[PDB]
Amino acid sequence: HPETLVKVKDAEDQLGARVGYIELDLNSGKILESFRPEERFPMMSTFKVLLCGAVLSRVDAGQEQLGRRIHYSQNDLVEYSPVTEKHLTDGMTVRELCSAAITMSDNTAANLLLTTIGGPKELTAFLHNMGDHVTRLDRWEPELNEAIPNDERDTTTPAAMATTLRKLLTGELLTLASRQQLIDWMEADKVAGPLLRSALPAGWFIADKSGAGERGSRGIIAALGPDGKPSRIVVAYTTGSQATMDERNRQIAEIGASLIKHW
Ligand SMILES: [Xe]
Ligand SMILES: [Xe]
Ligand SMILES: [Xe]
Repeated sequence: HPETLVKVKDAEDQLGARVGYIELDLNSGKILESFRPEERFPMMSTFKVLLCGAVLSRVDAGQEQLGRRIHYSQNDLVEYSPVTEKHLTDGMTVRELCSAAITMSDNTAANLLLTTIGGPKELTAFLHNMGDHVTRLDRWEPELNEAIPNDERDTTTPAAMATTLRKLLTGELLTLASRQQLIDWMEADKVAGPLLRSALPAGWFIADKSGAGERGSRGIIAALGPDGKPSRIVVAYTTGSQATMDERNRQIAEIGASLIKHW
């Protein structure tokens, strides 16, 4: 809706930075709203959903099992590992690692999962093979959050990310079981409280994944809808701002409010 696009424009002015935005109808795949749809933004932790999509694709092919247990060492633990730091002795299953990566944004969980698929290059190869020739992961946590201006590493475009997320959640790629699992993990996100969720009326469904990185990078991907069922995909990214986290949160929440208001 035009008023939502105005909020996005206002966010650009107030943050002093680019904002990319897409609204995508879940069923029809029609683009309902867009802004800088073909521009690149760092994915940050939003890549963790694509990562577990690749993992689930391997589970489908029998190349991976959700119950397989991975052990690791203190040396594997990078910054912000709230779940993995608690399981050096017992290890974690692949399912537990995806839950940690998506619901808590656990960085070590993401790196371990990357190792299972062969690293950033293979995540990118996975994306390429499902028809996203735009999105690219090049680095591991936490370096992938560097967000150097004009650097294309570890970036997506709002349009590429939106359509890929749609293909993962509803497309032909994953089995029904794996699509449900991916969405269930996203619905259980615990670290996107002040963003879109903050504008969400009671009874609405939301499954999401947020990200933040260097140089004012912030973003979120989401499938949401009223009446406990998703009906739309929303992607929003920003980078370049010197604004505090709180202001970036509030800008996304404000865009969120307009989306809901004019649903
Ligand atoms: Xe969904
Ligand atoms: Xe934003
Ligand atoms: Xe949003």
